[PDB]
Amino acid sequence: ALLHPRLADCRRLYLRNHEVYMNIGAGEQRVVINVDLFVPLALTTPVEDKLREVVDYDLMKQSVAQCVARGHIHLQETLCDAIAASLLAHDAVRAVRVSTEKPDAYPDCDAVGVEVFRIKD
Amino acid sequence: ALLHPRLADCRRLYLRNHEVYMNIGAGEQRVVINVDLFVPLALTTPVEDKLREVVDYDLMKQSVAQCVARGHIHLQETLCDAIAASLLAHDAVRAVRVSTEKPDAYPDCDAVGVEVFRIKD
Amino acid sequence: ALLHPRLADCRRLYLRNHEVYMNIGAGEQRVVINVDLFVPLALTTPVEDKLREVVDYDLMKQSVAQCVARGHIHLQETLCDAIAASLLAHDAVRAVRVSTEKPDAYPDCDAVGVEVFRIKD
Amino acid sequence: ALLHPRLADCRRLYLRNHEVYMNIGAGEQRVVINVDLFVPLALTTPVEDKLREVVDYDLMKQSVAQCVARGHIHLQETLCDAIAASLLAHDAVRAVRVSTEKPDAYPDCDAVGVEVFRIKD
Ligand SMILES: Nc1nc2[nH]cnc2c(=O)[nH]1
Ligand SMILES: Nc1nc2[nH]cnc2c(=O)[nH]1
Ligand SMILES: Nc1nc2[nH]cnc2c(=O)[nH]1
Ligand SMILES: Nc1nc2[nH]cnc2c(=O)[nH]1
Repeated sequence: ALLHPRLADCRRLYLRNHEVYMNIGAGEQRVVINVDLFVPLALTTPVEDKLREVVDYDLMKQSVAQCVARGHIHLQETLCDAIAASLLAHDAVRAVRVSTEKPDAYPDCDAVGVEVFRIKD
Repeated sequence: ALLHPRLADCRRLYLRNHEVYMNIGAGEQRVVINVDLFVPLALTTPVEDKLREVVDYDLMKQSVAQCVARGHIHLQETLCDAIAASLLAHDAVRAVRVSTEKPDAYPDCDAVGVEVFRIKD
Repeated sequence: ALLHPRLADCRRLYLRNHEVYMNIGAGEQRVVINVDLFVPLALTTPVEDKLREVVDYDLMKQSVAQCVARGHIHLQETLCDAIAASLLAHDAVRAVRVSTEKPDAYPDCDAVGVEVFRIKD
Repeated sequence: ALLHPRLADCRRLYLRNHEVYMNIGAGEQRVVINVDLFVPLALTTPVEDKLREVVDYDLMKQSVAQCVARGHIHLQETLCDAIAASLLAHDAVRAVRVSTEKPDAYPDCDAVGVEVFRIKD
């Protein structure tokens, strides 16, 4: 992904397998979320080892929490697209990849999920 | 994959590690199947959180079941290619990736498998 | 990988985590090998579900066995390169990816390994 | 990655899940590090099975140890960028991918991390 020409000047921040329990469905279900945020090196290269010099990666879990807390989600696309739109709404974000999946959708499958990858023009 | 130019306007629906037991071989054997379906955002962006607004991802498991139920499969290519052809036969599908594998083909390997990735022109 | 332009008309045959025990080192050690073979669809699309219609994927494990059986291997590159050269030496092979790794090289790492990816011109 | 045009003439050396314990934070924490080093085939193709013919892959763990041993690291970017700069500082290295992650950053996530991928011009 960091080989893509629009992303070659970026670092990747990533959140792996963030689980939440929520009401979702077209009791609560487990949903597993993965996020990749692409932020420019020129905006996120610390030279004083200070948090203010980078994009705080706590924004990924915060954005998922905000989206899940809105309630009333039926489709995985609704949640996935909302997390991606939230995370794109930041000046220092160039691109985002978000997947959601339901490990318990089917007894004979590990998961079924939805993924988007959005890059700013 | 969603960086590929023909897929940049798509979301990815995915089915991870769908296991089936079937007669296959050039008793039943376990076969593990993975599917990625690429569907255009323009056709699958819900604005009312309704299932009719998207491509129902149950189509992946349904298509595998239909193919496995035909019986008389000897080669992994026969099954893999049939699942891919079935899933391409939908107006809102742009591309599909399908892999099949046999975890028990060899005692000293985790799996041997076959994968195809087909994109509509 | 099947999005690469030279590989778009290929299927991928794969062998996941083939373990062998052998003398290797610059008692026996465990080495884990992964192989991807890219073969043209035009040469490997069965229409009669017969093995003669495809490239038999047993060739991957056979080639690893032949290379390991030669003995006297010190470097991972020597083994990896030999497996790749063996598997390229077939008319219906367009490309091969081979990795070798040593899970026990270091107590505080899962593995250290070497990978090559060779495509015929 | 070995399909990328600048890397097509390279092999990949890789270190998977190197764990360290260190003080890091914007007691010690566990940090998991992954490294991919791209080195030209023309510089690393052994024909006599001798270590002097290749880039010794012990350099990856050595460089991580040197960086961790400097102490006083607050941000993951500081560590990740330092490992990448160290490993690029070798004539036979064409590119490097380095990720760091903290498995224990959040109770409901497997990890949060940072990755860079640097290629020499
Ligand atoms: N695409 C899609 N299909 C479904 N089928 C059942 N639930 C869903 C969902 O959330 N999204
Ligand atoms: N390519 C291929 N080789 C095999 N060798 C044994 N079974 C098979 C199969 O299903 N496909
Ligand atoms: N590149 C490389 N470095 C090593 N250092 C120790 N063993 C090896 C090996 O097999 N290959
Ligand atoms: N990007 C980034 N955000 C953080 N938030 C808390 N620690 C860190 C860190 O090391 N890097």
